[PDB]
Amino acid sequence: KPYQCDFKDCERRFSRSDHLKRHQRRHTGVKPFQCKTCQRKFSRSDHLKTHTRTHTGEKPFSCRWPSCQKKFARSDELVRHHNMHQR
DNA sequence: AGCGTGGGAGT
DNA sequence: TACTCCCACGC
Ligand SMILES: [Zn+2]
Ligand SMILES: [Zn+2]
Ligand SMILES: [Zn+2]
Repeated sequence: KPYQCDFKDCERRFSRSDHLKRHQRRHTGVKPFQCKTCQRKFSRSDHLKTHTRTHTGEKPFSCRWPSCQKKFARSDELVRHHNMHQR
């Protein structure tokens, strides 16, 4: 992992330069990505994308359990729900 | 429950 | 560099 973070007291290292640059927004507070509906800004474009569903109500992730109609905005919410049904 | 926001990864 | 994804932790 040659891409080391030189910020004060940070010991993180990464194998990819883009992982380091993304990480460094934690230290600087930079939030490049802005929601066009509510104007909130975010550190990461993928988190802007899932945030925008709070406004649209879209829930593309459907439970696969027979006779369950529950749906979710994000994949990990569905993971948690499937775990709940039986594990 | 719903969602902010990291790391690691694939493309 | 760009993008999103899964997985994860946390509140
Ligand atoms: Zn750092
Ligand atoms: Zn918004
Ligand atoms: Zn279900």
